[PDB]
Amino acid sequence: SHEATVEYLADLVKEKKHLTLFPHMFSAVERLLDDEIGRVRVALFQ
Amino acid sequence: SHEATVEYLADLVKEKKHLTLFPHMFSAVERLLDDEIGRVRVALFQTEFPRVEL
Repeated sequence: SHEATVEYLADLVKEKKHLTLFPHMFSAVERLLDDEIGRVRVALFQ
Repeated sequence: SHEATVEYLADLVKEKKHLTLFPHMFSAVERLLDDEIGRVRVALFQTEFPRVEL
């Protein structure tokens, strides 16, 4: 999986923002993104 | 990690197709989606063929 860095986190959060403009049109993608954001946040501080 | 089934794989593939409407706009997501598709294909394959590991 991708290296954890604040830059990556920022991309993930920005891409997540954009998709919320289309309610539940990319439901699977949203779960993946949320999972990966959570994973990267934890990695950043450990 | 989501359960591996045919319907899920199907949803993944449809979502990937939709994302092509947005070239170069969601590339972090493209990598994640391709990873999850691969993982799911492998999971369905390992379930048909339990004695094969990849």
